Amino acid sequence: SMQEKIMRELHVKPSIDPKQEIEDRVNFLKQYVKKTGAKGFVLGISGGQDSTLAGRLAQLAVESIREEGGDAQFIAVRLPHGTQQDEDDAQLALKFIKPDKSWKFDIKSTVSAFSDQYQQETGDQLTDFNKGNVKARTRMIAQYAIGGQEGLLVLGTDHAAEAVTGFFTKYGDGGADLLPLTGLTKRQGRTLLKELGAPERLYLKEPTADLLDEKPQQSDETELGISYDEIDDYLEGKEVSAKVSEALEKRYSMTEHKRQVPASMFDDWWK
Amino acid sequence: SMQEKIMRELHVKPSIDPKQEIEDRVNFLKQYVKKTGAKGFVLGISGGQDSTLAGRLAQLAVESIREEGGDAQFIAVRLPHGTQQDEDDAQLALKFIKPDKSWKFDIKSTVSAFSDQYQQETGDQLTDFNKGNVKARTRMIAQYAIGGQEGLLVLGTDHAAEAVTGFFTKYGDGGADLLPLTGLTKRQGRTLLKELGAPERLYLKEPTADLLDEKPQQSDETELGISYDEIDDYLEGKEVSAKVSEALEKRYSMTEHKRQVPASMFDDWWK
Ligand SMILES: [Mg+2]
Ligand SMILES: [Mg+2]
Ligand SMILES: [Mg+2]
Ligand SMILES: [Mg+2]
Repeated sequence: SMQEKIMRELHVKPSIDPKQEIEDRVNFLKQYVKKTGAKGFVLGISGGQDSTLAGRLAQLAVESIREEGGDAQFIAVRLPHGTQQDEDDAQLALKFIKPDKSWKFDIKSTVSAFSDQYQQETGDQLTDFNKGNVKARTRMIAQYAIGGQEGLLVLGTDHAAEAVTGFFTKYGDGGADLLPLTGLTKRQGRTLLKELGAPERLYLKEPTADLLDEKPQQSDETELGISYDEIDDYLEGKEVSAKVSEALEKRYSMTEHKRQVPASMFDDWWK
Repeated sequence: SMQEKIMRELHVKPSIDPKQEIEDRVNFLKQYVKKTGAKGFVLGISGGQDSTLAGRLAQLAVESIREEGGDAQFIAVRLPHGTQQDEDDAQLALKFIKPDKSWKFDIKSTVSAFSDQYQQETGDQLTDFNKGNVKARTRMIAQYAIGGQEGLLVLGTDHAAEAVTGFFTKYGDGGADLLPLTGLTKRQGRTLLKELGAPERLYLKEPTADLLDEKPQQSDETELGISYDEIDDYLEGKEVSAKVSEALEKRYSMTEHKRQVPASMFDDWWK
């Protein structure tokens, strides 16, 4: 079935061993950064589940590399656009993660300069939806600047429940070097974060991209019209309604371009 | 050989028919539009060879879609960082391409905001090289904002002679939706421009990324330490000197990450 194909493409297991998934994903981070010769990792810490989880895995990987006599560091970076409404949850995430370094880059001045230029050149106001993707891409630029300056790889937080819906900005938070959370459903991520000892406030925090000025902290599920638990059931191979399977198989086909390198006439996936 | 392998991977011919190449690449643009229900394209026009060629192909594609009773448009966009030294060549390119719409977005104020913020937050000035990658990624954001506002796809200008060296910014000019130039060597791109009747200045000038404030209009070959004739000979299957194969095969391996989606533990290419 199409559910099985998608499950397999996205690397989703029906059941997991949380402790061994943590070990395997820490080990992937160590293997990849050692293979490449990079000095460690950078990651934007939003206060949300996925970056809290990826951040803690990164910090565990660099601690293990130093325990072996290697040189590795993790830079966590706060990337508010001006005042972030849930700053307290991001600060809670930093207290849990205990990153080597805690940096901050406020993207508001960059985003405002871009938006103001846009209206100057075109005569058109940049709309809230397009400005939200500007913010996500400006966060990518900030993380790659830190990484370029410091010799680090940029972590991404994509996982199967965001992959299957294409619920990320293309070349924004989709732009990253390596992905420790690939294959995890939303609830499986949550299980890892709880096993790592995070408080409920972090592992049960409502998912949000928080990109819009007109509707700050808008829930992902409001935008999707589908819950993460339904997504997660689909991806783990449980039975879902026809409405759920139909809507997710259409969104998956519609967003394949975000899960492939740019299309050329030699590619067969878009045909 | 690894030469033959890289030729296959990058889709390169030793031998092409220029009229057929143009037909195929225009037909790809039209097919991708028809399949996806897309409304046209946006592309940064630099005054260099590659964006000249991709831009004229895009304009031929949208003219053919409209001749067939469809709806499509092409927005060409100038993306100077303040005063661009070869603005005249970009204007010559626009005059040849004859785009439906020619827009402009000066990226300087955005890049200066970002760079001033970086130094305020970190106490470090961005290297000229890191700031040049900020410029390339800001150009990606500009094209995606125009595309997002207007309902268009973003063209990229990657081709085999840039792909083999990884000579593009990751999620900068590498970040695009579809690629009309895939598989072309540099001299093959020149041959297609000659068939389309381009002004010779645009294919005789030196290739340049022109990203650096301190070394403006730096030639690609100065940065690479290898010429386009050498790259093209390699890619076209011609017997080359061992020094060229050594240099290119090392760059190709080192930059594989730029030609794959972000790495996960379920990928083996990187190990
Ligand atoms: Mg997320
Ligand atoms: Mg979030
Ligand atoms: Mg080029
Ligand atoms: Mg150029």
